[PDB]
Amino acid sequence: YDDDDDNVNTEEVIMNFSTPKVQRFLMSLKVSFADKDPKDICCLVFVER
RNA sequence: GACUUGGGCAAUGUGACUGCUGAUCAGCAGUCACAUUGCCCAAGUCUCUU
Repeated sequence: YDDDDDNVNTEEVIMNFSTPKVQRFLMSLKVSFADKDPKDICCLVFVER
């Protein structure tokens, strides 16, 4: 209820309802693919389960 | 003991694709008969001609 912009709400909860692992993961995403060519980027995410 | 991956054996189905039969419909072709009025040649009968 501090902010009502659903974009800002989603970003805030993704930033603060999440472990530092996911925070750093998404930060690597944003610093890697901020505004690059969508055709240029082609990446894999490997997880356990 | 969780976690992950892969494979195999099952059954219960679905989605379609062709093959055959029948029916329906659209789509083309080859004809044939035959009234009507015309045209050009062949041979006939007759007026006239003679």
